[PDB]
Amino acid sequence: RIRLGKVVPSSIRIVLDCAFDDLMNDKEINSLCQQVTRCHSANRTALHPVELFATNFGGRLKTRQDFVLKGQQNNWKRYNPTTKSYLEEFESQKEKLVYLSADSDNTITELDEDKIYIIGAIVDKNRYKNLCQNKASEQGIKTAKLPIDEYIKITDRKILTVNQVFEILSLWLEYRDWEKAFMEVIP
Ligand SMILES: Nc1ncnc2c1ncn2[C@@H]1O[C@H](CSCC[C@H](N)C(=O)O)[C@@H](O)[C@H]1O
Repeated sequence: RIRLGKVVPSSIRIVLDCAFDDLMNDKEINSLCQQVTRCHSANRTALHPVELFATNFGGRLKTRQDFVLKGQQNNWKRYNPTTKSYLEEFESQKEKLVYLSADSDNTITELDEDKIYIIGAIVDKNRYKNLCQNKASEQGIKTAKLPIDEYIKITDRKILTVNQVFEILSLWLEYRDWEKAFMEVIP
């Protein structure tokens, strides 16, 4: 892949909600930890890097990260891990939260520079359907699914990994085209 033109940072914040640590087995934590690393990698070489957050960060995920990266995570730029929930962290900007979920009635068509998009930091193979839709609804924040299913058909394999969703959002900032973004992340 070659990226075209000068890097211009984006104002979009992207949150990896890491509040589902207790729902995962150790292999799922390790898989997720590596998915977190890919998000940063995708962000680091993005044409429009976002401010990346990791909320409710701690527990086994944190331990696994330090064990694999041996401190490297501290040197990461546009990276903000915090023990705070995204609700605490963005108390003032609550109306700007959008929780991405495959279970949403809404569909995301365009990313707004003023908005804060949340990705549920969980590997569950979609075993916990509605987990994220339910959490967000009950908090009173908006949800939206990705406008795939003009792209993927049969059937409910429309549920992507954490880094795939991030990689797709990032490329959308680059290409402003959904299908292209899908084509490079999901070939
Ligand atoms: N098609 C899609 N549209 C929007 N967000 C999606 C998506 N597929 C995955 N995601 C995001 O990636 C995360 C990991 S997939 C985990 C699915 C989990 N059962 C849930 O209830 O959300 C999800 O929390 C969701 O934020």
